[PDB]
Amino acid sequence: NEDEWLTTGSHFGAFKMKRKNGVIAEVKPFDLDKYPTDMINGIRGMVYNPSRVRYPMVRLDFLLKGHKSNTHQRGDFRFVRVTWDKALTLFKHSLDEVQTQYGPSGLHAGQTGWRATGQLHSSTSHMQRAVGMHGNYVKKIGDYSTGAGQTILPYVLGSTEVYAQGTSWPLILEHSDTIVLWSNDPYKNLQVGWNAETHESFAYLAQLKEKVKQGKIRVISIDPVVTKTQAYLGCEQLYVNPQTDVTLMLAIAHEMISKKLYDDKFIQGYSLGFEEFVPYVMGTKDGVAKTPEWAAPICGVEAHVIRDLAKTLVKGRTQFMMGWCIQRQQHGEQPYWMAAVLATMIGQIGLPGGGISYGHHYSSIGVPSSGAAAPGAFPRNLDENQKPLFDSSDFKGASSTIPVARWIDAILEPGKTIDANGSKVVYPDIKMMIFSGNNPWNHHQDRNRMKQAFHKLECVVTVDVNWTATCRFSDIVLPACTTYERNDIDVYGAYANRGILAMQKMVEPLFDSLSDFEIFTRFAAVLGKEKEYTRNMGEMEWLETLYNECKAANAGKFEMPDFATFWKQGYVHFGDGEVWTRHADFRNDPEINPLGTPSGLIEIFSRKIDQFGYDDCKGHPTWMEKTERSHGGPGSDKHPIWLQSCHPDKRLHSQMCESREYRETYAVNGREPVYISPVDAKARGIKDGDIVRVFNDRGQLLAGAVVSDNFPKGIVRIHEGAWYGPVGKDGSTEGGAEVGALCSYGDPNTLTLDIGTSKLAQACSAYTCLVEFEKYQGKVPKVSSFDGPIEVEI
Ligand SMILES: Nc1nc2c(c(=O)[nH]1)N[C@H]1[C@@H](S)[C@@H](S)[C@@H](COP(=O)(O)OP(=O)(O)OC[C@H]3O[C@@H](n4cnc5c(=O)[nH]c(N)nc54)[C@H](O)[C@@H]3O)O[C@H]1N2
Ligand SMILES: Nc1nc2c(c(=O)[nH]1)N[C@H]1[C@@H](S)[C@@H](S)[C@@H](COP(=O)(O)OP(=O)(O)OC[C@H]3O[C@@H](n4cnc5c(=O)[nH]c(N)nc54)[C@H](O)[C@@H]3O)O[C@H]1N2
Repeated sequence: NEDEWLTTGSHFGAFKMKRKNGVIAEVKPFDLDKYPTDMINGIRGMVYNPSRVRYPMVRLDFLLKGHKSNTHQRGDFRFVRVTWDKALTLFKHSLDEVQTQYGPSGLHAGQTGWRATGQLHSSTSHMQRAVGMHGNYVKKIGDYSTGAGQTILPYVLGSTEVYAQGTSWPLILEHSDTIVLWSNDPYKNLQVGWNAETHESFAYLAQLKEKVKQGKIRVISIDPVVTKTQAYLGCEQLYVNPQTDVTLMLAIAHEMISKKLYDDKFIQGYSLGFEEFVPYVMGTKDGVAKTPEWAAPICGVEAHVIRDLAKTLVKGRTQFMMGWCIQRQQHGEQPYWMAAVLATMIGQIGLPGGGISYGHHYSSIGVPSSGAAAPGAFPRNLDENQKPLFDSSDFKGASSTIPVARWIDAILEPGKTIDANGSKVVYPDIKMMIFSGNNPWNHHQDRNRMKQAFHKLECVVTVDVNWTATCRFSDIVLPACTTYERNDIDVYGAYANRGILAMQKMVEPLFDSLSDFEIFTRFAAVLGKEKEYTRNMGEMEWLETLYNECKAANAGKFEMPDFATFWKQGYVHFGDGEVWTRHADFRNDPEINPLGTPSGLIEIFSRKIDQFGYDDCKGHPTWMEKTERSHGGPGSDKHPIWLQSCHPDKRLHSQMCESREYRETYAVNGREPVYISPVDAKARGIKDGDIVRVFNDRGQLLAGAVVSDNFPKGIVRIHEGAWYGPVGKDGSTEGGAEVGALCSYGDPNTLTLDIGTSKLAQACSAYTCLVEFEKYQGKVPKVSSFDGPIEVEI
């Protein structure tokens, strides 16, 4: 059937779609988008796939025995189907039992993640609002991306920096001589955004490729691996041993002292503490000068190459662009801190195309905003007019808010006391947990340790669109529909604010699935508080209310038509903006425009932190050895290979791994691909296409061989997001519940360690990992990850 195209959008971009034979016929890019992503070929598979959640289900023994069931069985995949009313009655009864027997400290419902775009249907917000109307629970602070970075920068530059707007791309293209990409791959990571992604940044990357060819701009990539960006631009690379970056920075600062290359004016007028740091680099107290000769065998860079780099950074106007990966390792606050110190010693902060950036690889930061106000959202909290059924604040002496990544450690040892960014934290006694809009069995580390911690839980509830590993390890499960099976509203470009889009319903929700609004409105009915929850409005009434409010705010500078007209058009345009320079104000007059630090200047040495007395984070940057390190680091005698689980090029974390046809374009021999170097492959007799087994003293998995020159000796890669699918010793689905079971597909976190960054931020350290690998020789199993549950009938 040939009809008019409809409008919509997602984290991958804005689209245009047409329907035929009652199904979505085809996807086309939105007109204004000139650089779409290849992942546009996987969209249709996300809605029509084999891992779809058909109806509500409850785990066998839990259905039969309630909170007194055999928890050792989680993971075997056997479930029983039930009606919506029965499933909701059970859910509520469980919340009753826990508030009564234990109280608020025994429930954890605050985990967040990459939920789909949409101002009205946002899943995590609907769950928390309804559950709150029942009773309180435990919350968290932080995230898995910039955990350490966001905790340290406020002390140095006076802000988190990572999520702020930066210097405009044009100003950079016209003034920068050298652009340093340190642990940064923007060509690959710019394909997605927080809101509908405009992809504007790709036009500027194209202009950059020109400058590189003409020989007008020099780009240097400091990375242990050859990146996608380096290949696209045709620029150079500087190898560095993984995790040894800090020794290089210290050596560079040593050259600048000896041969007077640092800007003395900027230091004296814009910072504090330089004179307290010098002694360390110079070795006047500890006994060792941090010279290039010293750093060389550690970082893997020759003394003369280090001196050459130093002269280059002061030769012209230099612009630093740091990624996020480097701070996701043990002591991750150090490289971020020491970087800011180098930028200060150079003294080009505040100039167009000079200084340092921590985010030009995220949601098109660098393209100027229109200046318009964006639309509001559905509330995730109770309204001033209401109260919950219970409402107790007794946490039995424990903390009501914990560091995001310490949640497993708390289930394992309640009542323990930990240090945390200048305060004390006490772990609560958790018995029940709720998940919506996130996938814990993908994002956390150490699968086999997580299995032991789960044995101590009484109830686990999950709402998702597909049968993910998290659902596989739950007690009650509820089905939701995709954004293409409902109506919503969203802004175009998280930082651009180019306009406002319309997310129109394409087809009817499949099977027994429901929209997140519907799911929690029914729950509110059980509690007898339906109207209060919804504010007495439906889907379209809510959307119309949010548009009108946005139009009200923008009344002064932007014109907008009425809702009826807007919906028919499917889009409303805002405009372009003017260029801007990041730290120009503080530069012009630091007396008038100080920073948010305690003194108002840049702090190379902080009195505040030094006062804490922490052993693994002191008054100034230092080099400290890690627990597991390659190329001569501790532990490389038994497990020589470094494992990096860098973000995927053809997925958004775990989202899209379910798209059948599209996935089969990169899968190898049924498994997820492992990228291996020629030298290491030869030493083990491995060839392309062979099934490989990667392991260590904590876990084991299977994967497909891919030999590549982009990987140096001693390093392998397996992308984060590959679905966890364990099997027994006989290759069965059910045996997958066993502690120590082999993963038939290849999830990297099956081999990772659960450690805290340092006493300062207590964040994720996933990249500190050592392993070993061999050619798999045993009976080959079938993948259990994508085929859904075993249905048991009573
Ligand atoms: N080893 C290693 N570990 C890492 C990382 C690493 O570099 N290495 N990187 C990490 C970071 S940066 C982050 S962002 C993280 C990602 O996991 P996550 O947030 O759960 O998103 P996700 O994985 O995409 O899963 C989101 C789930 O949400 C569901 N969903 C999405 N939208 C909807 C919706 O509208 N309603 C409902 N009911 N659910 C919805 C998805 O189906 C998915 O299962 O994993 C970190 N961990
Ligand atoms: N296509 C796609 N886009 C996305 C995402 C996605 O899932 N898919 N997710 C997004 C979110 S969640 C966030 S957190 C972000 C990821 O940033 P980042 O960790 O820096 O990318 P990274 O790729 O994990 O790492 C970048 C580089 O860091 C190098 N590296 C890693 N460790 C070190 C080290 O110690 N020393 C040095 N010098 N460099 C190191 C890596 O080689 C990689 O090139 O990317 C978003 N964009």
